[PDB]
Amino acid sequence: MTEYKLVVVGACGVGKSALTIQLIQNHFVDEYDPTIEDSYRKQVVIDGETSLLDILDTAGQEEYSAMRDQYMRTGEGFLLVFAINNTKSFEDIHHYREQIKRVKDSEDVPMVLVGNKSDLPSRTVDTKQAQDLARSYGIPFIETSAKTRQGVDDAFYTLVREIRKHKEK
Ligand SMILES: *CCC(=O)N1CCN(c2ncnc3c(F)c(-c4c(O)cccc4F)c(Cl)cc23)CC1
Ligand SMILES: Nc1nc2c(ncn2[C@@H]2O[C@H](COP(=O)(O)OP(=O)(O)O)[C@@H](O)[C@H]2O)c(=O)[nH]1
Ligand SMILES: [Ca+2]
Ligand SMILES: [Ca+2]
Ligand SMILES: [Ca+2]
Ligand SMILES: [Ca+2]
Repeated sequence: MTEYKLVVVGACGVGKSALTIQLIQNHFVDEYDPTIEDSYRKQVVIDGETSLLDILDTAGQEEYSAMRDQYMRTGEGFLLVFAINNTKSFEDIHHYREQIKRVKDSEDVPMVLVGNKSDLPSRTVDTKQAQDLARSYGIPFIETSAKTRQGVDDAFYTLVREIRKHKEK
């Protein structure tokens, strides 16, 4: 009854593919081709309404392309993924947000900030610092583990709720 294009972004190694493959195939990948980009589909009921999700798992290279702009423009909501043990990945979030804003030609784009790898003890990004970032962006923040599945469905489903909220703006 409604289709949603979701796009998963963030630095290399943060767990984009792991999170996506957990959601879709219900297993954790220890190693997955670091540059392949593909889309996945899945149907989910969220708040009583059937959602047909088309999920783009981004990767590729550190480069601009008009082709990438074109697929990114199709996205209706974005997961901004960092790893909680990788401060550089957190620092990179700003860039991803900016580039989304660019291609969507909009400051108000449905997004969720995702702190992945929450199962690891060696955290270098505080929950508070993320929460404050997400506050400044006006978006939710969810901590996930693709390894244990903690928060995986929540991250994706919260993004759909964000998209729904926006489509009524
Ligand atoms: C390990 C491979 C990997 O996961 N990645 C490769 C580097 N990526 C990446 N690097 C820099 N900038 C990126 C970027 F700006 C976008 C982006 C564009 O170009 C337009 C609109 C919205 C965007 F997020 C993307 Cl998709 C990837 C970028 C990805 C991570
Ligand atoms: N411990 C832990 N490792 C993870 C988690 N998510 C991803 N990884 C690992 O981190 C590495 C990169 O994951 P991947 O999904 O390929 O990252 P991507 O480059 O963002 O697509 C892999 O070794 C994964 O097994 C997580 O939640 N916990
Ligand atoms: Ca990947
Ligand atoms: Ca404009
Ligand atoms: Ca601005
Ligand atoms: Ca908002």
